[PDB]
Amino acid sequence: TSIGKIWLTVLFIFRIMILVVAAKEVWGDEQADFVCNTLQPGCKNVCYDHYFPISHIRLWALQLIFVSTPALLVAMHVAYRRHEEGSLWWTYTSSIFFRVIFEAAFMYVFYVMYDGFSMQRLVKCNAWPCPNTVDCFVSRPTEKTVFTVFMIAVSGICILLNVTELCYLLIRY
Amino acid sequence: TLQTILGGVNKHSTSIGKIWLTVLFIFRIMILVVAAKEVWGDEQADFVCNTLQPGCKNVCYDHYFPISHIRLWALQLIFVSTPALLVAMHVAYRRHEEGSLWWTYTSSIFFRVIFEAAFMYVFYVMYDGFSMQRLVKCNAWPCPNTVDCFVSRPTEKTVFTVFMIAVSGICILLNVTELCYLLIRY
Repeated sequence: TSIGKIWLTVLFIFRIMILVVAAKEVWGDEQADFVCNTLQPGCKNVCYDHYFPISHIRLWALQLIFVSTPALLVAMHVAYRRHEEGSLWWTYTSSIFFRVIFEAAFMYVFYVMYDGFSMQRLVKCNAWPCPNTVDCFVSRPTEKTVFTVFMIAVSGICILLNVTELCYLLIRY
Repeated sequence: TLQTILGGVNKHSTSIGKIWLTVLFIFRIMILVVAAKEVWGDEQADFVCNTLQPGCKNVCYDHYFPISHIRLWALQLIFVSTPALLVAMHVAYRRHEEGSLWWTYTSSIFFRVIFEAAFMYVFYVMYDGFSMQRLVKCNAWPCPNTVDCFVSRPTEKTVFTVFMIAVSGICILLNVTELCYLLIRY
């Protein structure tokens, strides 16, 4: 279909380019420029690890890998089978079903792990060994927000494109 | 081996689009990667503020550079290049299988004008002109009353800012003339 042939794969390269040429160096000094107002040794390590259990760019790297395997699998699978309708139709509809699942799953993780799509300048931390409560300051909170909003919006569009192609087939029956 | 990638998009082009638009495109790409990248390398490492307050440097840098210049140019290049990529993908595949091509083409050059005009507008409003300053005064929390902070390489960043803006302004003028020739023919 026009949407599947063009728009899906165009937006996919769109996400890859944003990740590799632009975003990857916004997050370069994420822990080098974390600053905490304390004299306690080790407070910076625990407080950074508490508020960033996994970095944003590495979630996107994982997400891109997962949503590309169903495309990569269906190509290899048919090639081997043809080396030696319902089957091909079943594989196609299933493949676009998994892609919707993966995109939905990862957008969910972003929301609940990071409490929204906006990054704060100041984080308050009280995990051991830090004393009562310590102020720590994030590096480049505004730029990281801009790319987060960009990446989420593109993913949301990809979900909408997939469901239309899915609806396009079920009505065809 | 980007010759084969460009060669396909080199065709399916008009007189000045086949030559002038594309050469200016590699012109901007080369400057971004070859030269301008090593200028903005230490934008935060060499930001210096005259204070003893922890965390004042982070908020002051983030307040005056909400998004770096190079990553605005990186985004701008990606956006204006997609209409070319779509035209090559959409048309060639159907050519494998006048007005339709005319409608798609004149539409594509309409989006390229919009993106470049939009991004130039952002540069003006966000950074208040095209000249970067040596000194910035910052009073966001947690900084005490008002703090002096100093920018790294202000003069070299101004030169490349002017250079990229001027080239973008030319690309707009080339696109507008391309529109006129197609429009006058009707």
